[PDB]
Amino acid sequence: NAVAGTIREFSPKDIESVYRIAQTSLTEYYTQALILDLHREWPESFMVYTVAGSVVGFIVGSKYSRTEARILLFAVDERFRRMGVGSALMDAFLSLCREQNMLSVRLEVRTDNDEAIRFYKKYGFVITAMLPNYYSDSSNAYTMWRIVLEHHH
Ligand SMILES: CC(=O)SCCNC(=O)CCNC(=O)[C@H](O)C(C)(C)COP(=O)(O)OP(=O)(O)OC[C@H]1O[C@@H](n2cnc3c(N)ncnc32)[C@H](O)[C@@H]1OP(=O)(O)O
Repeated sequence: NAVAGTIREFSPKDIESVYRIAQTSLTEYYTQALILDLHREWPESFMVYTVAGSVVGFIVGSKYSRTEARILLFAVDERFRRMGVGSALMDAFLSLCREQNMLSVRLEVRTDNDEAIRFYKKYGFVITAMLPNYYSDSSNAYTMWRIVLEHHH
């Protein structure tokens, strides 16, 4: 309870913060209005990790299919990386999927991006395809995937 910094849900009021983290963490470009737009489609999934009322990371998703969710933007501020924030947000994203009966979740990541590729592999994600000339700068992308449902013995 005493942990400093909790997960809340994005507000149009946080845009400059998120727009700043995305500029400085993602090679693909995202205008503020586009991010504000990605909100509208699945707002409840746009969540931020807040630390002394400063957004230090955010995730945001769409419903690709009635039951498959997709992760559109995921980023955490350099100065807070490895804090374990993005694990908060993924934990939270998955919980929300569990809640709205989304049975699996996909995403697309750059191929070169080893740092994240692991992060997701830590969370159970796996590679299913490679998307040729996917990004605007003509590099490729791995599509990663996992079921939501978990069991331990
Ligand atoms: C779909 C899209 O939008 S693409 C997403 C954009 N990709 C990015 O790189 C955005 C900027 N970077 C990130 O957001 C990083 O992936 C982060 C910040 C989420 C990872 O760090 P944080 O969220 O602050 O801490 P987090 O709890 O996520 O650490 C993740 C865990 O995965 C593993 N991990 C994280 N980074 C790495 C790495 N570079 N190499 C190997 N393993 C790693 C670690 O085991 C770590 O847990 P532990 O080190 O505490 O055991």
